[PDB]
Amino acid sequence: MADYLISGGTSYVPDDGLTAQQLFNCGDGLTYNDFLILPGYIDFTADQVDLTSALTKKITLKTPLVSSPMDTVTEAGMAIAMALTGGIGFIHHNCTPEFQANEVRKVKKYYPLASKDAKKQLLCGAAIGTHEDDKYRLDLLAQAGVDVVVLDSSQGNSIFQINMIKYIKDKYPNLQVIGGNVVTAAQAKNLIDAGVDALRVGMGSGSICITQEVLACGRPQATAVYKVSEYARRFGVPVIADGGIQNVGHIAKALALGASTVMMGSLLAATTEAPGEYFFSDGIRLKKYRGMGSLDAMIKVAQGVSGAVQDKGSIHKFVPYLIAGIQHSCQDIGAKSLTQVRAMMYSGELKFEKRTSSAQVEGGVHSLHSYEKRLF
Amino acid sequence: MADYLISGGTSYVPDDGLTAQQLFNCGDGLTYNDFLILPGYIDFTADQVDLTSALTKKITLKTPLVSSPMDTVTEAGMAIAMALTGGIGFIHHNCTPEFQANEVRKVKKYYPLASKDAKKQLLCGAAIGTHEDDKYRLDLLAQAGVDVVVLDSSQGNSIFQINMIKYIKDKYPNLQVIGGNVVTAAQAKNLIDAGVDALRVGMGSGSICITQEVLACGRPQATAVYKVSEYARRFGVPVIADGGIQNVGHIAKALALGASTVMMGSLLAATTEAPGEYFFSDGIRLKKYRGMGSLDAMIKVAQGVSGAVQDKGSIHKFVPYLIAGIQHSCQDIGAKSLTQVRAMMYSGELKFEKRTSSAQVEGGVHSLHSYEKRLF
Amino acid sequence: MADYLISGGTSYVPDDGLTAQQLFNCGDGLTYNDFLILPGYIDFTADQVDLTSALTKKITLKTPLVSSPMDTVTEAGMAIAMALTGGIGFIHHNCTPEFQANEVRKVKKYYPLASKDAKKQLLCGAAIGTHEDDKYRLDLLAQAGVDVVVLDSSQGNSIFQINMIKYIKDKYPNLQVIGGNVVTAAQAKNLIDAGVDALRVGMGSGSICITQEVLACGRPQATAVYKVSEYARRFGVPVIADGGIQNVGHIAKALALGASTVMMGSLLAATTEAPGEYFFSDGIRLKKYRGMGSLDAMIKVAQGVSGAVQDKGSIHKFVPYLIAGIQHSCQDIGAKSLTQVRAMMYSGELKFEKRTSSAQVEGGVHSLHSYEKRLF
Amino acid sequence: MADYLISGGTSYVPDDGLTAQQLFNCGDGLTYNDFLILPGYIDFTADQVDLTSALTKKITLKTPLVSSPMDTVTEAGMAIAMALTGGIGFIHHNCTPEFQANEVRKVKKYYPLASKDAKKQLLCGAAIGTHEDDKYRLDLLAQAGVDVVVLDSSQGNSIFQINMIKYIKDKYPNLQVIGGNVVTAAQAKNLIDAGVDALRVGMGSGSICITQEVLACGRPQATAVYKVSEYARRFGVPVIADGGIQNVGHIAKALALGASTVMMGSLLAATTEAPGEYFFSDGIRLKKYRGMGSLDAMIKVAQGVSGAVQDKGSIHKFVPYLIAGIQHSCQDIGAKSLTQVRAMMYSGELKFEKRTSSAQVEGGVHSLHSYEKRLF
Amino acid sequence: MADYLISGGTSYVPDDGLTAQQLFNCGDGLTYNDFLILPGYIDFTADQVDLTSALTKKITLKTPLVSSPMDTVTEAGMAIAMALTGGIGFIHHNCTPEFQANEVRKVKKYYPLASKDAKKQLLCGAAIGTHEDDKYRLDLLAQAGVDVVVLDSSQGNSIFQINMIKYIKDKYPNLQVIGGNVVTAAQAKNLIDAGVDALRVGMGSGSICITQEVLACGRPQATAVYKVSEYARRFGVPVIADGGIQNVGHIAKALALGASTVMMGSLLAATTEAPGEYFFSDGIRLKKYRGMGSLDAMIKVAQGVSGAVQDKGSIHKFVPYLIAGIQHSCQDIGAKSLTQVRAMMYSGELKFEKRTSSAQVEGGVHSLHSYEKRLF
Ligand SMILES: O=c1[nH]cnc2c1ncn2[C@@H]1O[C@H](COP(=O)(O)O)[C@@H](O)[C@H]1O
Ligand SMILES: O=c1[nH]cnc2c1ncn2[C@@H]1O[C@H](COP(=O)(O)O)[C@@H](O)[C@H]1O
Ligand SMILES: O=c1[nH]cnc2c1ncn2[C@@H]1O[C@H](COP(=O)(O)O)[C@@H](O)[C@H]1O
Ligand SMILES: O=c1[nH]cnc2c1ncn2[C@@H]1O[C@H](COP(=O)(O)O)[C@@H](O)[C@H]1O
Ligand SMILES: O=c1[nH]cnc2c1ncn2[C@@H]1O[C@H](COP(=O)(O)O)[C@@H](O)[C@H]1O
Repeated sequence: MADYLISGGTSYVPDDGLTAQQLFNCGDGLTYNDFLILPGYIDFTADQVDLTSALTKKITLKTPLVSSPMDTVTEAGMAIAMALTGGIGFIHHNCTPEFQANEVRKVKKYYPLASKDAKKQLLCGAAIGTHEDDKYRLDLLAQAGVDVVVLDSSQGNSIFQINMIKYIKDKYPNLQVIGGNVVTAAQAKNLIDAGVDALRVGMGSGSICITQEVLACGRPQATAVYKVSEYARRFGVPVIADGGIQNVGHIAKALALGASTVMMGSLLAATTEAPGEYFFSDGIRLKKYRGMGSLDAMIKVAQGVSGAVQDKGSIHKFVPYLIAGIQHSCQDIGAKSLTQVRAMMYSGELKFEKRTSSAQVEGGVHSLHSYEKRLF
Repeated sequence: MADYLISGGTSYVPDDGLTAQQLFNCGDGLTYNDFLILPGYIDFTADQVDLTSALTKKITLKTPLVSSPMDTVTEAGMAIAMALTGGIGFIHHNCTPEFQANEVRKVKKYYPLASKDAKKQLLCGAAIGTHEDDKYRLDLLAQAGVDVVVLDSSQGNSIFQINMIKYIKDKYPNLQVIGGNVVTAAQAKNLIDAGVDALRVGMGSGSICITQEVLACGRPQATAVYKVSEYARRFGVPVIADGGIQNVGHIAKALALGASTVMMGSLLAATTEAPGEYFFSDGIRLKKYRGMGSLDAMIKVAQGVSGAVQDKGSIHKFVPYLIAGIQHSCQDIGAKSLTQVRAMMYSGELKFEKRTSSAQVEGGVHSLHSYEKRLF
Repeated sequence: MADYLISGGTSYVPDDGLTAQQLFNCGDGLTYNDFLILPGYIDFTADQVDLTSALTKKITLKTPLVSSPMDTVTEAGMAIAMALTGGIGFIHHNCTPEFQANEVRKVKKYYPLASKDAKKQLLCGAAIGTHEDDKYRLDLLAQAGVDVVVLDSSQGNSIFQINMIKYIKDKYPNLQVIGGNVVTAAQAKNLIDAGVDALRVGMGSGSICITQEVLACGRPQATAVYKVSEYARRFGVPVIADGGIQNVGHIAKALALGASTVMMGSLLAATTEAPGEYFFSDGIRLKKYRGMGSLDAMIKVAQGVSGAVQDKGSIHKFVPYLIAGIQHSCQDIGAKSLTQVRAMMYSGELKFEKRTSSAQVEGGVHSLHSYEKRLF
Repeated sequence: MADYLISGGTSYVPDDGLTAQQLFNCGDGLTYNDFLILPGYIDFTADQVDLTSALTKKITLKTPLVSSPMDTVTEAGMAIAMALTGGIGFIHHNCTPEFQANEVRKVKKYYPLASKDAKKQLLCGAAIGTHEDDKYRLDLLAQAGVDVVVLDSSQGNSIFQINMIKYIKDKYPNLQVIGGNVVTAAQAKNLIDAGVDALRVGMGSGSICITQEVLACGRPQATAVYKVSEYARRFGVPVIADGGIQNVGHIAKALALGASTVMMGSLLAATTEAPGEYFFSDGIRLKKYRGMGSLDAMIKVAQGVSGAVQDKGSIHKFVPYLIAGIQHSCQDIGAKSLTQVRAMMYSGELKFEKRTSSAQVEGGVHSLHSYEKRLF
Repeated sequence: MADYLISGGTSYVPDDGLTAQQLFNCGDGLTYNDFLILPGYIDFTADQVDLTSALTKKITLKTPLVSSPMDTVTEAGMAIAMALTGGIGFIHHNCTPEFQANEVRKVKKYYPLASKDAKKQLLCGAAIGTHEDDKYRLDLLAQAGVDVVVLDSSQGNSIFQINMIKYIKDKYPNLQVIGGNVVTAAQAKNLIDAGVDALRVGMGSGSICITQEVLACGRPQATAVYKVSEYARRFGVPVIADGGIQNVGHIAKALALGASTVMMGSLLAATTEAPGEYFFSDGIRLKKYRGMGSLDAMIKVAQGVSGAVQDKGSIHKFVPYLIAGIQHSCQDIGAKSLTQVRAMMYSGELKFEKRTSSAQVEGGVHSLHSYEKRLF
């Protein structure tokens, strides 16, 4: 009868809010702090939220948390410790190729959901450049048995990177490539048609990044993630959001805008497994953290600063906190998996809301004298 | 003749400003500080402004000021002292059920407009969770004679809370329930159809709240109050605005956007009747005030911080100041009652105006070296 | 309790449609056939709809139907017969002043609601031009005892008509003037500030009018009526909609857009009381009907054509049909009086809807071979 | 005091309507029948409206009415009779060059405002093509003493016409050229920079024109006149509106949109001075009138039809009717000259209003059985 | 076949972002920090980016970096040192005319791309006012052999500056003039029609400028550069962006919005070649830098402040850093020259994106305790 025959059994669900297509096609460029996700319906607890995410077209991870190929973020210690907690690590290329191959064979010769391949060894990634001298680095890393390579450049739509991708896709046919950095859909077109397996989205949004203030180029991070994800889902290519991630909420928004995995350099810096040693400044324990374009890491123009960030403990205590935060955020969204989050987003069911500056002020902590924030 | 026959006796009234439907349907999310109310016509003094507001569908209060169920806001002292000044108090559930039932029978076994029931006892409320173990807490509070229960959760549209509401509405048919927290109209649909008697509007806008910065979810408070109030007036269900209230102007804007009562945790914290004891920090007398999701009040994710706020004296001196502020704001609006304020708002007679950031700068205090603000 | 305290007793009333301010401020120029009125609530029968309308600032009629000062519409027969049925008649000036004064004293020396003055004589109007020779015509009509004069010109915002209005308002202080024709608000400003008592709205919308196709000037009739009525209600000045009226629905739309009375030349032509004699053409009984600017009624440029329209019987059988049609249209609107219609329109309660061309096709008669329409 | 010191003496003038910049920048393409001019203030009679208009940058006419270079519109009879009534005539080029030079010396060897040069001879124009064989025609017309040449082509932005303009502007330095046809501003840029003295606006809007229905190109006439006039006033170049003119109102709208003179082929066809002879069809006296692109006037593609139009008498009786119509339309606009009309239009003082289809129906003649229209 | 015949060989290029016409015609006024440039395709290294830019209509520079005529920015040391690195220097007029002529002959009597004239001497510029006493200064500078003069005023659209330009363009026919300051297109019209050779864009955007906070006039800098450049390219007149430049990214955005050269006062102040001497304040080596309207540099109203800025070393080490930054920014844009940057911008190929305030926060450095930024 008429309880089913009118609308086909689906309930009313009063329309309130904006979809992702109605929000990011206004022409205005939004970052992570400029919007928020409207909540929905819960019929499940937070611990049964599946976090299975695809790194590349054939590599599948158990947590959507990858780590950045920087000289003060990841080496083989972080490549082990991110893999054991579900993610993957990318070992930087600010070193000799023998050293980087040593780090890749150090992680490869090494926990319930530990992201391991068919030979029961830990997954690893490594960064290479697009210069002709890096083909020897690629050969020496592929002899070490690297599973995925990322082509590290701040501007990914070059002829050099397209020729390097077409070199890898026939010299090493079982090796996965990650192209980047891209922020528009035309760059995603030029790299997907070259045969890339994943994209790396974000230019000018890093915490150690002065590309927008020296080279005047890039775009805001949330709009970048949405515009490259909406193009890259046409061909079945995952993207990787790097830059702009400051907390768990930015990770949840990046995963809800279409990014399959999230790359973190500063939120994972000054951890126990990050390379370097601790020191003190104004009575605060903190580890050094510099960008790859900074002149302390290289006429040379600097695209990075050389700073420091406070200690965050160990990473087997920090990554499960990020896991539980993403699970509680997917509970408040109302979806049992990240695939369901993105499926609700592209179908128009998952809705958003733009946020002004004084509504960003109330979104944090206000109206207090002094607070003692303990995340975990 | 033509002085009456043209427009039916109603005057010209030049159209200037935006109605609430024209302001909160622009897609952009506004908070309390992003707009202001345009004034009207006065033919009445401020002392004859009636402040009668409905808490639930059958509980009627004399002042639109309810107090928050937090462990550093309300216990039976605040539940007495908010009831005697016209409002009501909600006793927190961060304790054993025998302790909470003791506080409810302490306020129940206890001034011209003192909000009292048919047995001339003081009105009281109590918070319960939605877990199965809280049915025993509900039974032990209903034996103490609680008049209204609020189902305390940061996300109110769950199957657990709907089953708890359908459990209360047939086991205790004369007990009023308050569902929350809701921010959209679909959640108000799922809770009103479950049989709720009032709603509790606001997610991510508290002063001790980091839900938007960890779980990436919620919406700005003023848009939330308007969108849930405009849906909940279709069924005769009052809503309760909590979060974001910093002063008397936010209370007046929340009551003008459709909220029947306003819930305050931080503006009533560090009062004399609030639980805890005073201490000093940098020569400032202040009382501790933490959120319910903070790890000092509970892998566990934290949705709250643990801070402190300065002393505000007693509450029989502070709530009449809020009463006089709401009355003077309803005088400048031009309405003799809050029902007339909301009736002017939904009819399009009461008009609003959006406010930029530098017009928020001029709205406060500027152009001075140092000022000594004394509210009361 | 909460059934009254939320919205002040006023019901929900789901918002659907456009107000008159939202419809006629789109920039596009609408006529009578380009929109329609959305219906409302009925708690009254059609026979108790009061049709009291103000002609000028001191003349009050019982029906909102005045008749046009044309040489084939009104003489003293129509000035009697429109007055006896509630309206008023305006006697044309296409004659010698002694003849027009004879017609005014013929109607003045002449039924339940018969529109009569303090001396129990029938109300009458007369048209004069703005030339200096028409002051003698004005004196000879005011000796006959005319109650209201209309200053007949297709363009009312001239220095000649303003000087004539300032001549009448001090030589004849108890004589009501009607200025016109006006279509914009600036012309209404220049004539109301001159001291006019009513306006006459419409330029280029008559059925015998080629002003828009020769002099390229005017505006559509419904937008003209709304824009002059919304300005003229600021000063308590009624307006008169002439031109474009083809049926009862155009009269109802003109009265709902702010016009106090409606002037009809072609819908009242070829009546029994209209001057002239009948003849036949293709076996159809029809009376001649020409405009005042036509060269058969006057290098001279023609602003009118000289046509003919079919017989409509007597006018004591035709005006009560218009009365019953306006009453049934005010019943479907939901207002017991025209003052209530305009009060609902300016308050935003009475709503409109724009209508496309194929929705104008379905609004009439379609899908039939041949029909026999009998209005009365 | 404050009657002058507030607004500088200028009155209020309530803003109502759209300017020409707000009307023709909506993206939608409007013709003459899609809009109308809003009236203003009169302090002058119609007979003192000055109609002085500039044909080219140095030729000044007394009436803004030029006549079209077509083989059934103008020869030396029309070139005499349009010049004597204030305008100018353009003699067609559908003939041998000796014949066209004979017609130019026939008009040159020939009344209060008769448009005559320094030698007291009548002004004349002649059309030439852009082919290389037409340089001999240009030489044979300049020996006859032609005052202005129009370069007749349906598409004026060619390299052929630009080379012909640069040929005339140095071989004949005192000869005025008129380029066309142009409809966009880029074509006006390419022809004004070539050194043209006037433009000829309109492509696809003639009554005998099927360019839009065969070659799919052009634009609506009113938008074309506005967009080329607003560009050509930057350099002091008049434009000439041809095509789409059906009555006096289209001439008044074309002069109010920025055109200095108006070119008419069909409204001046079947006059006594037009070439050809009369005949009868269905008892109607009418003269043949074909376009220049029609195959009866020439694989050849046809851009014209070969029709006929009814007799309009003599042209010394018809052009003063157009003069009086333009003067009465400039009276209802409120400007004493065409320069004042265009100055009010570009300043935003003269306002317009868009017109729907059913408001085009009421703008003509409706609601009649049959009418006898006599224009003059 | 169909790989070429569909779209003419040009690739798909998915449309994403806003053009400069779609960004700066929204009505809202944008500065340099309110937008950013979307990147494109690279097929070239950064060192082969040509930086040839036109100062005036006949002076051509090798780097788009000119220096400001201020008393603490440029004298003959800076006029030498900016010319040797490719740019040009403008010597201030806050001195006697003999002193300024001495500085011009000091630079004129003085490295691979060194911007030198036909006599192999260094290019130089000098500022003059618009007063009548400055004609003697102009004569004494033209005897020294100045190549270009800038008419220094904060408001360039005066009768004084137009008469001075018409004085220079006939007394000194081979001398190039630069008019300014202009921000709108009407001022560019009044100065280009006076015969100016270059424009100087910017009013109220200097770092030492309080014109917008005292005289309430000007416009934001990026919108000013775009609106004057889009008008001045119609006549082949370069413009000069001064004010608002803080880093290399502002120079790249100014060159991408249509400015041919960029003028810098504060970014070149406290260099070794800037006039003045160093001192210390709070242990920081810094040189004094005041505006020309400041009362320390002159009832007189002040349009400037008198501050100081930190040391930047030498300018043969600083200008090649700006060169390499502009080259890397033109690499990320995807154009091999500044002419190609502006050609991609006006064709709609080069696209932009608006940037919010919290996306300006992420564009710089965030999420760090303290950083050590080393640009070069
Ligand atoms: O030196 C640099 N200049 C510009 N971007 C960088 C640099 N170093 C790292 N990045 C990017 O910034 C990301 C990490 O930044 P985060 O947001 O602070 O974690 C990395 O994934 C890179 O994509
Ligand atoms: O720990 C928490 N996490 C998130 N929201 C909270 C928490 N504790 C209290 N709240 C909410 O914040 C309100 C009071 O916040 P206030 O605006 O600072 O008064 C309460 O009514 C609750 O709805
Ligand atoms: O000759 C004319 N030219 C232009 N308008 C006219 C003329 N004669 C009458 N009118 C107007 O047209 C109205 C009647 O036209 P109707 O709409 O056909 O009834 C009169 O009230 C006048 O305002
Ligand atoms: O054969 C033709 N094909 C297309 N346009 C024509 C042709 N002949 C004349 N025209 C144009 O149409 C105008 C006259 O058309 P009218 O509007 O009917 O007067 C002339 O001024 C020409 O610009
Ligand atoms: O005193 C002043 N008042 C207003 N503008 C000034 C003044 N002095 C210099 N300027 C302008 O500011 C520019 C340099 O400012 P900067 O952006 O701080 O480099 C110069 O090119 C001038 O156009």
